[PDB]
Amino acid sequence: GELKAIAQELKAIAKELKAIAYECKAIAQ
Amino acid sequence: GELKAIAQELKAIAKELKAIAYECKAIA
Amino acid sequence: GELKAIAQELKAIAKELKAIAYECKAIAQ
Amino acid sequence: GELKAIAQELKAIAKELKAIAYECKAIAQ
Amino acid sequence: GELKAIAQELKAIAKELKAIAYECKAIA
Amino acid sequence: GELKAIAQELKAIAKELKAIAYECKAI
Repeated sequence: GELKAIAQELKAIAKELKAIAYECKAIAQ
Repeated sequence: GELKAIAQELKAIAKELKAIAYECKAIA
Repeated sequence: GELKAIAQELKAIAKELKAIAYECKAIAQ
Repeated sequence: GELKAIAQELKAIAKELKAIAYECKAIAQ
Repeated sequence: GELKAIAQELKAIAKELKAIAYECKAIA
Repeated sequence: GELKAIAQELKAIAKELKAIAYECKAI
C-alpha cells in the first residue's frame, strides 16, 4: 500500500545520496 | 489522498537527486 | 490537516532540489 | 503531536536546501 | 513510538544539511 | 512494520548526508 510506497521512494533517495557520498570520498582522495 | 501526494513528492525528490548525482560526477 | 502540511513541505523540498539540479547542469555545460 | 513535529522538521530541511541552492546560484554568479 | 523516531531522523537530516550549507559557503 | 521501515530509510539518509558533510569539509 501507500506507506510501503513512501518507504520505497525513501530507499531510492538513500541510494542516490550514497552515490553522491561515494563521489565525494573519491574527490577527497 | 495525502499519503499518495507524499509518495509522489518523494519520487520527485529522488529524480532530482539522481540528476544531481550525474552532474556532480560530470563536473568532477 | 497535518498530512497535507507534510506533503506541502515535501513539495518545497522538491523545488529546492530542482533549483540545485539546474545550477549543477548549468555549471557543467 | 508528532505529525506536526514531522512537518516542522521538513520545514527546517527545506530552509537548509534553500540556503544550499542560494550558494549554488552565487557560485554560478 | 515510530512517529517520534521519524521526527528525530528528520531533525538529524536538517542538522547535516546545515553543516553542508555552512561548508558550501566556506569552500566558496 | 511500515513506519519502522520509513524511520530506517531516514536513518540511512542521515548517514549518507553525514558522510557528504565530512568529505566536503575535507575538500
